Formats: sequence, structure tokens, C-alpha cells
Amino acid sequence: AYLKWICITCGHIYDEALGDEAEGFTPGTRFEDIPDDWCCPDCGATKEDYVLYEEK
Ligand SMILES: [Cd+2]
Repeated sequence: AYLKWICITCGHIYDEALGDEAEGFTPGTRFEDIPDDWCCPDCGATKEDYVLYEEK
């Protein structure tokens, strides 16, 4: 059950089964294993801007 995260900063949803394609988010990367090193592909901030969509 891949979870998704929405960046409250802009409103971008992340699909654990399809994260970023330019950085290299292979299909199967849970936000848990993605520390702050990863940022938003539309903004460029830390992970604090991303939250869990439903099922929290
Ligand atoms: Cd964002």
C-alpha cells in the first residue's frame, strides 16, 4: 500500500509508486527512507513541507 504526501507549501502530491523521475525516485521509495536530503520538484524546500494525505 504505497502512501502519498502532499506539499502543503504548494499542493503537490507524492506517489510512493512514482516519485521523481529526474532525481531517481525508483518506483517503490517510501517517504520514510527519504530524509530531508530530498526536496520538492516544484518548490525546493525540505521535507517538512510534505505531509501525509489521509490515513495519518
Ligand atoms: Cd512544494
